[PDB]
Amino acid sequence: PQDLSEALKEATKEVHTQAENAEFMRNFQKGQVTRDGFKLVMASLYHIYVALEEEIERNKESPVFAPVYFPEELHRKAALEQDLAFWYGPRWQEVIPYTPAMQRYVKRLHEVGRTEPELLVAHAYTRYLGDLSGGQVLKKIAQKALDLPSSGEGLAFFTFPNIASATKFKQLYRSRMNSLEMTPAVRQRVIEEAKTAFLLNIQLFEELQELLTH
Ligand SMILES: C=CC1=C(C)/C(=C/c2[nH]c(/C=C3N=C(/C=C4\NC(=O)C(C)=C4C=C)C(C)=C\3CCC(=O)O)c(CCC(=O)O)c2C)NC1=O
Repeated sequence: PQDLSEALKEATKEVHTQAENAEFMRNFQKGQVTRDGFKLVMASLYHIYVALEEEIERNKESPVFAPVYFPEELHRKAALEQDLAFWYGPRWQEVIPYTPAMQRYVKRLHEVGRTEPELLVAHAYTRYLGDLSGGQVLKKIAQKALDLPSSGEGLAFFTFPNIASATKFKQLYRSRMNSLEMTPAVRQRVIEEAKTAFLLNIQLFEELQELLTH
């Protein structure tokens, strides 16, 4: 559907729904999340965002990504470092898990950023705007399900400090993404990569649930 954002929304409708219906995610949404479950999602995000930001930095000047380069408004690496220090302690870096599901997500991010940068937009869009859009709801759900201590740390990931209005930001981001010049072949691959992004998350949810039970 003409605008890239709309074509993405239509093509990923099924996989997006499946991501929401995935047991671990479905449960998180229903308020059924444990401290162990929550810590794993946080470790996962840390790995994903380290990888994504590394590739964004490498391709920030390229006309195939520049329009969507918003370093100050969206970077999450530092927020996640801050959160992990609280969830895993001062030695979090050497104690956080790094499972195969997380590894294959990181792997794809690096493949894209290194050889197919024109597809990096698909991951940035789905990861950043998805996290930005549902951050406030999952934050609250976690607050009452986790029963955190009043130490003012651990949930910075859910707050984008340099974005005053999420609604106006997403509008600017969408406009910038729709502004990208793409040949027919390029576009179809970006759409396919968007599906890939949702599928990597769905596989991650499956593994996290598996680790919790077993
Ligand atoms: C390409 C990126 C991408 C996909 C496919 C993803 C899907 C996705 N992320 C979600 C939220 C979420 N799911 C968890 C986390 C998990 N969720 C993850 O995508 C990852 C990688 C973890 C880590 C194990 C958290 C913390 C949120 C809220 C994200 C936020 O608002 O900061 C849910 C519901 C969000 C809502 O009520 O708030 C879905 C279906 N979101 C996206 O941004």
